[PDB]
Amino acid sequence: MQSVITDVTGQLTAVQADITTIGGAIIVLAAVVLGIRWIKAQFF
Amino acid sequence: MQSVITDVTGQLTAVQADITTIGGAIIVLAAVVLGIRWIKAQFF
Amino acid sequence: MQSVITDVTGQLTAVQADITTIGGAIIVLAAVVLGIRWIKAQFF
Amino acid sequence: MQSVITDVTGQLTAVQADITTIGGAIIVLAAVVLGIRWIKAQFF
Amino acid sequence: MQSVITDVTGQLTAVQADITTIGGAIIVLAAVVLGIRWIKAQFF
Amino acid sequence: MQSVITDVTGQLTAVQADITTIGGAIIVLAAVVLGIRWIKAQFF
Amino acid sequence: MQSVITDVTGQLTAVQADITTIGGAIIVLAAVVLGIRWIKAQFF
Amino acid sequence: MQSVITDVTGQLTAVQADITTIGGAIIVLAAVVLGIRWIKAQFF
Amino acid sequence: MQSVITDVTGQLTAVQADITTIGGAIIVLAAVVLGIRWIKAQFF
Amino acid sequence: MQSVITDVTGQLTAVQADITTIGGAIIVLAAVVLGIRWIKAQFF
Amino acid sequence: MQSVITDVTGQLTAVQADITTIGGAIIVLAAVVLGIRWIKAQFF
Amino acid sequence: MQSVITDVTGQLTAVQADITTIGGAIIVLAAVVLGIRWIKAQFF
Amino acid sequence: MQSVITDVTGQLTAVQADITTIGGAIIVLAAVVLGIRWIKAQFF
Amino acid sequence: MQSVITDVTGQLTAVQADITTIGGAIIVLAAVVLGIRWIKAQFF
Amino acid sequence: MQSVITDVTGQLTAVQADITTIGGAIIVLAAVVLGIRWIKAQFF
Amino acid sequence: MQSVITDVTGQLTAVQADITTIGGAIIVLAAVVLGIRWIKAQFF
Amino acid sequence: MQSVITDVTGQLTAVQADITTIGGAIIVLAAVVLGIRWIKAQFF
Amino acid sequence: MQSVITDVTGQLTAVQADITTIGGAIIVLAAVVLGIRWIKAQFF
Amino acid sequence: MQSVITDVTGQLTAVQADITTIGGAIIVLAAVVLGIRWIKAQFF
Amino acid sequence: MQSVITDVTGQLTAVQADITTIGGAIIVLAAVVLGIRWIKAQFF
Amino acid sequence: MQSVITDVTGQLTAVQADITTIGGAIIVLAAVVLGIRWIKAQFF
Amino acid sequence: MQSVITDVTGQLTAVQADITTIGGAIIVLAAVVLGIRWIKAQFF
Amino acid sequence: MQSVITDVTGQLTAVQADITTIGGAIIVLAAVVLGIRWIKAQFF
Amino acid sequence: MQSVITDVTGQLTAVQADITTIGGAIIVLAAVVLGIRWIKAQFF
Amino acid sequence: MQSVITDVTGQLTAVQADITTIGGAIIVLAAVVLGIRWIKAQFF
Amino acid sequence: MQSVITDVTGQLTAVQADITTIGGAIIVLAAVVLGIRWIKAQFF
Amino acid sequence: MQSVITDVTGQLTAVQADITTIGGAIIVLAAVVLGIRWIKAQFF
Amino acid sequence: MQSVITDVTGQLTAVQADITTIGGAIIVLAAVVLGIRWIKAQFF
Amino acid sequence: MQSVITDVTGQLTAVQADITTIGGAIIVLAAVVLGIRWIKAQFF
Amino acid sequence: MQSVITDVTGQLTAVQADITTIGGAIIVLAAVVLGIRWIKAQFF
Amino acid sequence: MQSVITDVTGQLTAVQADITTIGGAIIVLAAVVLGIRWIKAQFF
Amino acid sequence: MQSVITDVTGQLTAVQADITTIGGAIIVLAAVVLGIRWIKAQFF
Amino acid sequence: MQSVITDVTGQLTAVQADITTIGGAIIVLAAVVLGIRWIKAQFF
Amino acid sequence: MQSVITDVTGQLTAVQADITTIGGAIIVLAAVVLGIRWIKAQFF
Amino acid sequence: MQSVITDVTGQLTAVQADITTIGGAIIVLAAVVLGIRWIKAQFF
Repeated sequence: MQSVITDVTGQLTAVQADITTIGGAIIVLAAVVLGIRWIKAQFF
Repeated sequence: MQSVITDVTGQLTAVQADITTIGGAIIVLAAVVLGIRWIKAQFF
Repeated sequence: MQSVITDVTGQLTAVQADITTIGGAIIVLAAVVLGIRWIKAQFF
Repeated sequence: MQSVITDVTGQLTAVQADITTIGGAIIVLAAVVLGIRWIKAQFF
Repeated sequence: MQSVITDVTGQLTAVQADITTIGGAIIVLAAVVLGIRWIKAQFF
Repeated sequence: MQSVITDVTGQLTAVQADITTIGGAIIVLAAVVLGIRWIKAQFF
Repeated sequence: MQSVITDVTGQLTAVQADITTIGGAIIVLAAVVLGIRWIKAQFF
Repeated sequence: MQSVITDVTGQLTAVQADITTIGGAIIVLAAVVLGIRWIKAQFF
Repeated sequence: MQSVITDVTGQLTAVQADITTIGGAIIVLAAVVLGIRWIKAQFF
Repeated sequence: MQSVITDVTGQLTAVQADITTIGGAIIVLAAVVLGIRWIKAQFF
Repeated sequence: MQSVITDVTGQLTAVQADITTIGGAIIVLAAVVLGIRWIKAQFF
Repeated sequence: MQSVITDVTGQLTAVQADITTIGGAIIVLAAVVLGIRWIKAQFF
Repeated sequence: MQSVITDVTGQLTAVQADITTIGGAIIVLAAVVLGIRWIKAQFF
Repeated sequence: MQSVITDVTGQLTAVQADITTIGGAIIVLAAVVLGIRWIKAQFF
Repeated sequence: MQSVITDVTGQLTAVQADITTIGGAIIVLAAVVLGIRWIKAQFF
Repeated sequence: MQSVITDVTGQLTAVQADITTIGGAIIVLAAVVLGIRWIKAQFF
Repeated sequence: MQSVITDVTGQLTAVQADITTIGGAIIVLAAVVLGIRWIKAQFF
Repeated sequence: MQSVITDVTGQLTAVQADITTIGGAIIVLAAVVLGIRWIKAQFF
Repeated sequence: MQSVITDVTGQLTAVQADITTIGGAIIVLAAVVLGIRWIKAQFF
Repeated sequence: MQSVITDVTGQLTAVQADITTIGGAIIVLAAVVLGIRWIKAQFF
Repeated sequence: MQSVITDVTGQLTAVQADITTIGGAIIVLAAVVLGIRWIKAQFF
Repeated sequence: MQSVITDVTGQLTAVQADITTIGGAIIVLAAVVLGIRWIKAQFF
Repeated sequence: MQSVITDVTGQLTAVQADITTIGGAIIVLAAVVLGIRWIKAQFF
Repeated sequence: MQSVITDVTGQLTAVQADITTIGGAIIVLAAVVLGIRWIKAQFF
Repeated sequence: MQSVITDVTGQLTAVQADITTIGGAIIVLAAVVLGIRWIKAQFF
Repeated sequence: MQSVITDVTGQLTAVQADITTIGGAIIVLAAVVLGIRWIKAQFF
Repeated sequence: MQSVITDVTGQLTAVQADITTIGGAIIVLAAVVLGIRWIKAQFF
Repeated sequence: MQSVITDVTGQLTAVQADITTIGGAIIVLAAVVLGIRWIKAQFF
Repeated sequence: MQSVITDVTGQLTAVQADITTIGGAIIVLAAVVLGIRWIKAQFF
Repeated sequence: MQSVITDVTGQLTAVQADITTIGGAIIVLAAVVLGIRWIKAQFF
Repeated sequence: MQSVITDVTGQLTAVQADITTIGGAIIVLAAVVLGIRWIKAQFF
Repeated sequence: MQSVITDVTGQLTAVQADITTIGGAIIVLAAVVLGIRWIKAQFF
Repeated sequence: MQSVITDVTGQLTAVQADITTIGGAIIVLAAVVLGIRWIKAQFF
Repeated sequence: MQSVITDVTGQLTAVQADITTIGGAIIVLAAVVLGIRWIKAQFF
Repeated sequence: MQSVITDVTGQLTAVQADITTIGGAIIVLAAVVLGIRWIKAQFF
């Protein structure tokens, strides 16, 4: 029934935010991996 | 009888929408898994 | 008698249409299960 | 659920500091590789 | 965790001293390359 | 006599409706067994 | 008689709700199996 | 009866918590697999 | 039951320590790969 | 279990010594590459 | 194992001699480049 | 007589409770078969 | 009679414990299949 | 009966040791795959 | 049974030697790749 | 089995000779690059 | 196989001649750069 | 008479032991089917 | 009678050995599937 | 009977040789994939 | 049967030649990449 | 089959000519870089 | 294909003219650096 | 009479051999289904 | 009777050949799937 | 019967050609991926 | 059938042209990267 | 399809202009590096 | 896109002015090095 | 009588052909299910 | 009767075409999955 | 019936366009990943 | 359906802008890496 | 989403300032390398 | 972050003083080279 659909959706969206919130958090690390590494280069 | 057929159909279609509505919801997550991950790459 | 045969047939065919009409309806769901799922893949 | 997201975040940030703290430490070496090497040049 | 960071640091600093200690040692050679060479000049 | 026949019929038909009315009711359960189960799959 | 039919129905519907109510409950587990598992992936 | 439904539910929810509680526990390992591995990279 | 959850957890945490203890051990090698290699550079 | 951890460690350390012992050996070559090359310079 | 280390060493040293033996050979050329060139100067 | 009917009923109902009481008891096993088995999966 | 019910129950519960006790025992194997396998990965 | 449970357990544990004993044995290979491979790298 | 374990082990160890014996053989090539290549450098 | 090991070795050694035989051949070119180039210098 | 070695050699030598043949050709230019330049000097 | 009952019982119990004794015997095979099969998996 | 039980057992055990003897035989193949396959990897 | 076991074995071993004989054959290809590829590298 | 083995071999060898024949062909390109590139160098 | 080999070769050679034809073309530029640059020198 | 070669050539030549046209232009400057400088000399 | 028993037995055994003789014959097919299928795997 | 057995066998063997003859045919495809695919790799 | 075998074969071979014909077609793309890519390199 | 093969081919070729047409387009960029860069050099 | 090719081209060309437009811009700097530097020389 | 080009240019020009502005500044020093030095000459 | 036997046979054989004729027809579908599916794989 | 056979066939073939017609349609998607994906690669 | 085939096709084609339309969209990102990255290079 | 396509596109484009917006931001750093570095050169 | 873009930018700019601030700092050293060195010249 | 910049600066300045302090020290030597040399002149 519709029950299944609108309700499988209510979650499918709700979980997105979770996924994306976790991705951002990880990226700040990439951003910092380039912090620690652009610097080494500058010397050599 | 026809009773069985047209009526087994009335549902078979009605349930599709449910299935598909749930699929879309999940895909937005895939779309976001590529949000969190294309970004990491950019650093390295 | 023939009564039995031609008349058991009149139904055997009439019920087919019902069976098949119900099968089509279900397949549109399979078709949609591949809608929701080919998409996830594309990300990863 | 949100459980997943805010909690995957609580770590994603917490780990950044670790990454960056390790990068700084390494850079002080680059800074010193230029200590030992600018000096050789001065002679020749 | 912090475990990673403060501990990746404990080394990053500890290794600096090594790098720099090795650089000084090499420079004393540059200093001596200018010993052997300023002298030749003086003749000509 | 005919008494027996037309009258055994008056029931044979009358009872059909009962049988079929009970079958439909049960099928809505099958329809729901596929509600609860197509969903689990989607996760894994 | 009709007795049989309308009354076999009164149950056939009443039991549906039970079946479906049990299915939903189980699905929330699938939904959580994808909670615990999408997360592992993110690391590797 | 309703007996079946509300009672199949009382469990379906109760078991979720179990599933999810087990998932979290496992993820902390993923989180640590990225502890042990981001570090190796930093050297090379 | 809860039995499953709190008990699947008692392990999920207990195994983390194992994973992480093994990661640290490996990293000390990375740390040493940079020992053997920063040195070669210094010559050339 | 702990079995995994303390025992994955017993090796992680044991292998370090191997790695480092091999690095030293190679460096003595760098040290000699600067033997053969500082000399050529002196002429020109 | 130790196997790796003491054995990676047995070579690291053995190859040094090769490197250095080749360097000496080349230097005798530098020594001779200064043979052919100090002489030209003397005229002018 | 009515004797037969109301009295065949007094039992037909009384025995239901027995049947159903036995069914519940068995289901708690199914519920536990999913306890022991969802867990294995989680590893692999 | 009730005899049947309360007594079919006395077993239905008694057997649960058996089922579940056997499930736990098996899971400790899954837990160990992940012991032997997370380790291989770490190398490659 | 309990017979089933305590006795299905007596094995479930007894077999664990077997599984784990086999896992350790395999891991020593992973440990050696990293023996043969870290070495190649060192050259290039 | 123990049969499985001690016997899965008898092989797990026996195969290690094979793996490692093959790794050594390959490394002698790395060792030689550095033979052919350190030499080219010396010219330029 | 041993089959794997002694036989993976029979090749690992056999291929070395090939690698090294190819390296020597290339080096004679380096040796000649210094033939063509030390000469130009002599003029200027 | 030997195939690789003796055949990588057949080229390594064949290409030498090419390299050296090209070097000689260039040197005749150095020889001429000293033709055009020793002459200017003679005037001043 | 009671003759029938207590005596039909004296057997009903006596035969149980037989049934159960035969079941255990068979299960040891299941236990061994998992011996021969968990092992194959480990390879692949 | 007991006849049934002790005698259904005499076989249930006797057949185990057969099952297990066949499992071992098959596993030696798994063991060899990992012979032929770990090797390919080593190249690439 | 034993018939089953010793005879399921007579094959389980006989088939091993087949499996392994096929694996060796394939590996000689890996060995050659490293023939064609180590060579390209040498140029660049 | 042996059928499988000797016949899986008849191919495993037959395909080697193909692989290797293709590798040689590619290498002649590497050999030529060093033709076009050693030359540029000579100018600068 | 041979199909693969002789045919992978038919290309491997055919592509060489392309590679080499492109290299020559580029070298004429090196040859000209030494045209434009030997000249500047002559002045100073 | 030939496509690659004759077409990589069509450019390799076309670009030469560019390189050489730029070299000539620069040389006229060298020619003029000797204009401005031979003159100063004449005084002193 | 005994007539019935010993004579119903004379057959019960005589027919076993038939059953078992037919089972063996079929199994050789299973054995061959694993012939045709282990092979496909090896490719992929 | 024996009739059943020796005659159920006459087929059980006769059908094997069919099964196996069909398996070989399919494998030649696997063998070719590795024809078309090892080749792609070689490029990249 | 033989019917099954020789006829399952008539196809197993017939389909090979199809598989292989499709593989060749794809490889010409790999061959071209190396067309477009070896070229970029040449510049840098 | 042949259907599969000749038709999988009709595409395999048709797609090549696409791949190659895209490669050429990209190379013109490499060709231009050497436009912008050979020029900088000329100054210094 | 062609779709891919002509359209991957429409960009490959369009991006060239971008690359080249950026190169010119940079070269004007080289041209100016020779502005600031030819001048210093003139003094000394 | 054009975006890249016109915008990489907007900078390439903007940076020129910087380069040249810095060159002029330095030259005034050359101009002054000839101030301090033409004067010494005049005495001697 | 024999009447029964030879005549029950005349059919038992006659019907076989029917069964088998229907089986072949179905298999051509399996053969085609592998047509449509081996193809998808080739892409991914 | 034959009725069954030739008529079960008339369908078995008729349905093939359907199966295969559906397979082709799906494959064009695989063909396009490789359209969208070979392209991404080209960039990176 | 044909019903199945022509109708499974009507979709198989209709879905292609969807797949391909999604692929193009993604590629424009690859095209832009090379926008952001060719640029960084130009500096260094 | 079209649903999938036009909607997978609506994102594929929307995400481009994101990718490109992030690339520009990074390039301004390259542009600045050449700020800090062209300057050092000017001294030496 | 835009989320990704404007936010990847907010950093890309923020990090520039860091890069450039570090470059200036280094240049003041170049400026001083010309302090210590123009002076030596003045003597000789 | 700013962290990087202000902190890369804190050093860039701190190191200047070092560079300059070393330059002064060297210049006092130039100053003395003119001490020892103006004197010789005075005689001749």
